[PDB]
Amino acid sequence: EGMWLMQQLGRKYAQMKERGLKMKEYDLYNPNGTSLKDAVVLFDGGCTGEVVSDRGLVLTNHHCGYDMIQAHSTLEHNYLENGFWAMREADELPNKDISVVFIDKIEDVTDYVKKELKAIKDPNSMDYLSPKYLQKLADKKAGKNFSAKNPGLSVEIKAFYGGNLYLMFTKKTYTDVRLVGAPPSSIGKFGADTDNWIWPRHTGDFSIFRIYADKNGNPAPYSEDNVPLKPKRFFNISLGGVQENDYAMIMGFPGTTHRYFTASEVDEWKSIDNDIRIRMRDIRQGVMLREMLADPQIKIMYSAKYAASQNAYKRAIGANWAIKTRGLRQNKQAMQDRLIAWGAKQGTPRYEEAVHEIDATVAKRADLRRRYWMIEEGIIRGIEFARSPIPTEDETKALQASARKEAIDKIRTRYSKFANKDYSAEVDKKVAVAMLTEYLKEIPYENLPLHLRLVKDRFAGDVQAYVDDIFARSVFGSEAQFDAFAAVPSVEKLAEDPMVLFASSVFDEYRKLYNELRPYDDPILRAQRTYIAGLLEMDGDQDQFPDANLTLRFTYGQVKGYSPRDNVYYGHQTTLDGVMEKEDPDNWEFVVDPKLKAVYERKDFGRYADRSGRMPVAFCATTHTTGGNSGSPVMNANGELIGLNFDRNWEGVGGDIQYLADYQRSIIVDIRYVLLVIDKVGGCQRLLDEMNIVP
Amino acid sequence: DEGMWLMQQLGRKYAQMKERGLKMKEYDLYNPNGTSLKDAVVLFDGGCTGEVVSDRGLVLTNHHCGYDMIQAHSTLEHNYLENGFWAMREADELPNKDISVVFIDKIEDVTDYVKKELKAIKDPNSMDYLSPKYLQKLADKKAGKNFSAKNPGLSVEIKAFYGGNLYLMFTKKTYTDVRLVGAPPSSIGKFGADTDNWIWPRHTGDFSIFRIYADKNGNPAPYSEDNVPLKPKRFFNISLGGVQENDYAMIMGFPGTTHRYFTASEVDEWKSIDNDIRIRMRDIRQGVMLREMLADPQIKIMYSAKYAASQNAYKRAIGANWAIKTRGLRQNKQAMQDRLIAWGAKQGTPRYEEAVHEIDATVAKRADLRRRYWMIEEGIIRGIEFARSPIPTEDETKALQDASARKEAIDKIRTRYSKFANKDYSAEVDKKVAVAMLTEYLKEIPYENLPLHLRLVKDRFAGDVQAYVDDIFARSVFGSEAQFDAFAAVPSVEKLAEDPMVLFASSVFDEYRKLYNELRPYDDPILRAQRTYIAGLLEMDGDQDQFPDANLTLRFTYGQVKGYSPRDNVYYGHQTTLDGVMEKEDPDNWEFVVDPKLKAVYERKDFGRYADRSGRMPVAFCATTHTTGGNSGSPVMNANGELIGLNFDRNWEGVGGDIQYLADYQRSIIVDIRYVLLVIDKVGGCQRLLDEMNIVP
Ligand SMILES: Cc1nc[nH]c1CN1CCc2ccccc2C1
Ligand SMILES: Cc1nc[nH]c1CN1CCc2ccccc2C1
Ligand SMILES: [Cl-]
Ligand SMILES: [Cl-]
Ligand SMILES: [Cl-]
Repeated sequence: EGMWLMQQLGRKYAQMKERGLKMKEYDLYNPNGTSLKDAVVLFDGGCTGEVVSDRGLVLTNHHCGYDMIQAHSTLEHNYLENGFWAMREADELPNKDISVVFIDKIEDVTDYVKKELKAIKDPNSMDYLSPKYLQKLADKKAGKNFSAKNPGLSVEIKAFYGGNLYLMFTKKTYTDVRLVGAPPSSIGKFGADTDNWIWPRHTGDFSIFRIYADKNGNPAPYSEDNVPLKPKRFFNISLGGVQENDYAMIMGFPGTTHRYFTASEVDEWKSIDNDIRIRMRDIRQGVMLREMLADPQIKIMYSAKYAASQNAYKRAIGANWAIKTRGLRQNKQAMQDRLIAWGAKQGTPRYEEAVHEIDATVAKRADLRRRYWMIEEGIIRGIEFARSPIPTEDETKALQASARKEAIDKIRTRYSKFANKDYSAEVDKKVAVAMLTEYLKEIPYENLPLHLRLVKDRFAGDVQAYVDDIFARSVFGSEAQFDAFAAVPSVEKLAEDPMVLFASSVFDEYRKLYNELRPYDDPILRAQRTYIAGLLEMDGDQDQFPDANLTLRFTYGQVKGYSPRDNVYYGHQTTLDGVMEKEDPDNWEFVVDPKLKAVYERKDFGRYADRSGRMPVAFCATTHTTGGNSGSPVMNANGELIGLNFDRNWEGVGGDIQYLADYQRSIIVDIRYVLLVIDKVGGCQRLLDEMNIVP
Repeated sequence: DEGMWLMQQLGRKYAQMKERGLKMKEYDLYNPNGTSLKDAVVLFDGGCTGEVVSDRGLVLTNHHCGYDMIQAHSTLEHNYLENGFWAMREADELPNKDISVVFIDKIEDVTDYVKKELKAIKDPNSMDYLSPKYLQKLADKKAGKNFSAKNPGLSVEIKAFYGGNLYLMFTKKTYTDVRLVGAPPSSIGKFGADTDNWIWPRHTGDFSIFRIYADKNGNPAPYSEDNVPLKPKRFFNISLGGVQENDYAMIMGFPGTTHRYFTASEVDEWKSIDNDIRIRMRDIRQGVMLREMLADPQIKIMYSAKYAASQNAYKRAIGANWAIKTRGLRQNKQAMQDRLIAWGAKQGTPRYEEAVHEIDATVAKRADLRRRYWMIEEGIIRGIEFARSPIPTEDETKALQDASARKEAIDKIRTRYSKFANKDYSAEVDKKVAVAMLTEYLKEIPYENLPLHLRLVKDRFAGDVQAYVDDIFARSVFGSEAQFDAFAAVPSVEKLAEDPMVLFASSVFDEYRKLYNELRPYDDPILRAQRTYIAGLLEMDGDQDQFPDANLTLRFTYGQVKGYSPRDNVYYGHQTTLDGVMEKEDPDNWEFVVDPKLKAVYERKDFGRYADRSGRMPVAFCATTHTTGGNSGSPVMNANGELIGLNFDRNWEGVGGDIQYLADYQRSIIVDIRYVLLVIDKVGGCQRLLDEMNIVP
């Protein structure tokens, strides 16, 4: 059910031990010693990773290492499609702008922060949540020259439970993290977009890196003189596998949750955020799909844009399914009613007053928030020519010195970025006509961005004519129209350009809405501090976890499948046989690697197959995870590595507001499948040899 | 494998059935010399199966079986198709024109009689042994002079089984006054609609209720207001005990066709020609139709039924090809024929191997012709609507070329033109479909094999299919209403003889018939070799574990209530519930709308004695019985012979079951009788139907 603070391990230990945990408490998390927590890293600022050897070998997801694999790929050595397997440490590829963060120490600094906050004076100050203010307190507690006296170490204070608890983290950051291994994309991203958020899952979502450091194991930027880090702790790999009901636990960095949403915030999330994103993306994707299906060249140009739009579209459908079917609104309503009844009995009205302030703030901002989501989904991300070039103040104050050519060169660079090899003006006009037709039906004339008033005023409500006129008369409507402008440029031409005016007025409205909506965040945040304080005072902090905030957490549960719908059961484990069932040679998403297909046919599974001779691929668990948990180590009752978390099923996206015991599952790549791929596909025996594999 | 057994085979199967759970006495299920459960089974409306469930001739069958009757009685004032129908008294039950119910009164093995008559052979290659005309002459000879007049209501029929190695004579009793009694709303009767066709899990209450009427003595009689409900020889008791995983279940019914004795070469032909062509051509046709329906709401209305009709056999072919690819169907037929060949070689009889060789050689010989036939049938005959545009008859052309019968010829041509270009026909949609279909057809069929008019694509239009199709509509008398009316005002035979649409329609139908004529001779050598092939299989492995192919005759099948795993890590259980209907509810999708009375029954848990032990309301179950088309509406029985459900479908994974039964995938999809009784009771409120049934606790 929860995403627990490391401090909460003491209070959860007896429940974990009854559920199957076998390791000693301090072997998992020791606040003043070495523990398993010391083998967990925040990988590249978003993902989780884990150290799996005494030479700093790190495992994370393939989608986590995707950018590094792509940056080292060329036409001659396409690592993204073929996989990468460094046969010696010297062949491991350095990565620019990478980092791994270890959580060296964690301390409760609540009383210290609350004492410092007493000097504020202004009761409505937001300093209690300010990263700048909390950094000043972190620095004061750690000392003037902390990072100079403790190289590689840094401090950070974060707020938890809406400002009712504060923790100081002592972090050790390494920036020389080299690419060691990766399966082909056919394995690393087998399901590709079709199987995103899907269980059963057959994706070998892993990649391998290595942390390098100076001669003393201290952090150091990339240098050819750097040596592999010898860490104080690494995970042992288990080859014992998993069974239904086995205890499983994860450590990682879940990003965000909204477990303390009021019922009014759940209604707002459904009726505004989700319904608008669903409606607008369905229109956009429908036009894009029609055009991609009709022209093979349009499919090539728009495939990535279509897939990117689909990600949050699918998430919103999953979230709305939970709101409709799992009683999310009703459960938040019962939580707040129970606090209100308890507050009335204790004679303290501040809790009911805080819930009232959140409801009133939500109700007040409804029209503005609807307008913001409509323009953001409908135009800002919906229409490509909304991001067409807008001449800067220095560019207009250059066209009207011979630096007219410099301004034109900068405008041309932005025009070529907008109208690139993947941009179709015809596809964009079709998308804009459908998107604007919906936007104009939903937003009244008086709330429209200034240029969109021309649809009714100048074009007699003809959206197609308004869009045609933008491209026909704009200097960014075609290459020939831009070149005619670039030969005889004038500020008068740019100031009256229909595309520039559209882009300017839609971005003006988008910013004006953002500015009007920003003040509504603070009364909700302040009321949440009081709301969560009451929930904690009423029921305690030993069943009510703090919202995720990109900090180290543990979660535990069992390896267990679930029933998605009447008469259908999805088991706890997928197999290599399931990859072969999904093979479609003429569908790029479901192509199967020839070496992997050969391994399956010859049953060359070695020590990685289960007791029945079947090769495991992935498993699912009742652990509570979210975005940020990608690459998290999944542990046995003994703390041994049994897999890597890589996804969550769509039925569990609602889990960020309310954990769903009968539907929500973490989707995990089995460590036996990771080793089978390293061994039989990569042939990288040295990686297997440096790991500590337990029978 | 697990089969469709002849009623005669019950004796030799009984011990296996009893070990599997059967509790009833053999002769209570089927007795050739007296009343048995077989007497409560009917062939409903010439295709479906039905069952008698009361001493007043009440009959249950599927909703899709009674669909046409429910539709024929529906008006804007009383829409029975949409709202359901529930006659509150026998006098309110609606008669149906052109309906029938057939009872299988007697079944007799007449193999020796037919084989003796066949010895009067004037030609060894004679196909009389399979001729319905010849076999009817033998049935009439055995039954007697004027049997029909001496026994009003009874008729006799002889059918061939096992490719002509076994013959049975059926004495049938036919009733034609069968009245509509009850039907749930279409939202229950066809809940999944086309989306859930061939799908398990299934949540459809696929049932309808009729009543057999007869004269005062229970003898068949056409509709008359003086007709009285039939008191039957036997009826099914209804069980409210339900089903559990692994329970014994059995069915009786009329499976239509199977191909259990296909050679491996016939399996390859079915996959590589029949299925691959139907899949490829229908995917092209459906793709164009879908794009046009999605772009225009009026095109969606006009083409929805045509699109759904094309999808039925398309989905079946995909399901059939999945079994051929994954279940080793070709290999299993190959092993069957190799085993017979080895046994034939040891017996000193080469005729079995010679028969398999004749089938393979015939299949190989007809390959190019069969490919051309399926290409034109799927690609043009079915694929392009203007292929069925009007073609002036010989007498119509004669009438146009010095009498007042010219207006008569134009009125008949106009009637056919208005039927082709009806309210659901779009010439623009048809031109788009034709351009895609012809492009594929022209790529597959070389110039020398093309229908005559299609040679104009290369010869006159420089390979431009779009221009050839545009020219057909621009210049044809049937290209638009205005073009037809201009023809009808000044009609000439010269205009019709050069019409590009008439020439297209004529030449594609000419090629279709020429191909059919050249392919027909190949059927008989295969049929004759199959008689020898199946005779050998029967002599080798016995008439014990291999059943005769389905041929629309009464058969029984048995198995267990059991789910299955469709793919890695996925399990479908044996039973669906009312909770599954509620999960699928979509008010703005006509296929998944939920009846308000049914939704209220679910919310109030007003399930009475119909819910299972855990308080859940069952809807449907699946079983390992071996069924096919023709088994719609079949009674599903308990170990005690009590009615536990009605068969209504089969999962797509089991369509390969017509060639080879698939124990781990194939399942009969059955509506639970508890859900039928719940709908009659809580949705229809038709208590008199419950009261006339014999319900066992
Ligand atoms: C609940 C629902 N409504 C329309 N479609 C569906 C099923 N969706 C639900 C949302 C989703 C997201 C990612 C991947 C698959 C799916 C399946
Ligand atoms: C095996 C297969 N090949 C393409 N699609 C599929 C999946 N199934 C699943 C859906 C379905 C329903 C009825 C008939 C056939 C099928 C096809
Ligand atoms: Cl370390
Ligand atoms: Cl012989
Ligand atoms: Cl099987």
